[PDB]
Amino acid sequence: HAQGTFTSDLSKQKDEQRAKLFIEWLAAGGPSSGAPPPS
Ligand SMILES: *C(=O)CC[C@H](NC(=O)CC[C@H](NC(=O)CCCCCCCCCCCCCCC)C(=O)O)C(=O)O
Repeated sequence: HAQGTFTSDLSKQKDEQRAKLFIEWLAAGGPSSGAPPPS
């Protein structure tokens, strides 16, 4: 539905930011960094 397009895009926008924070956390060390992951 119209929502299907938007909710999926809006989550893609957010999911992307969430994933990018996870990548920046992996770059920081991942479990090695010491900081919990963005979760
Ligand atoms: C971005 O585009 C918008 C996305 C947004 N969706 C969410 O925020 C979904 C979050 C939701 N989690 C929570 O809201 C946190 C609370 C979860 C509570 C779970 C309760 C489970 C048991 C309930 C039993 C009820 C029994 C009957 C009572 C009469 C999630 O993870 O989905 C949006 O706006 O859609």
